[PDB]
Amino acid sequence: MDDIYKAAVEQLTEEQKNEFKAAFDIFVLGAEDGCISTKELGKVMRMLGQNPTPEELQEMIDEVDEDGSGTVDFDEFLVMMVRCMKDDS
Ligand SMILES: [Ca+2]
Repeated sequence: MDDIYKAAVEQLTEEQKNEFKAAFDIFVLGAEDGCISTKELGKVMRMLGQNPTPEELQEMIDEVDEDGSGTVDFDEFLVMMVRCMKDDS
């Protein structure tokens, strides 16, 4: 975990986390603690306007997950987005 991605999540604009913060609450609307589970991620992205595959959902998530929790919180949830936004070198 270098200091490159950490800045990628902060570089986001205030309007980016403002609108996404709303949808995020839509996936946790069913969760028990208030987080977006990877199981619904597919439906979460399908309506968000994305087209993630079934093997990429958990894969990418389990890859960006650092607290070894399994659910995608605003912390890992954002890193998973900036990832598909900026990949490769
Ligand atoms: Ca996690």
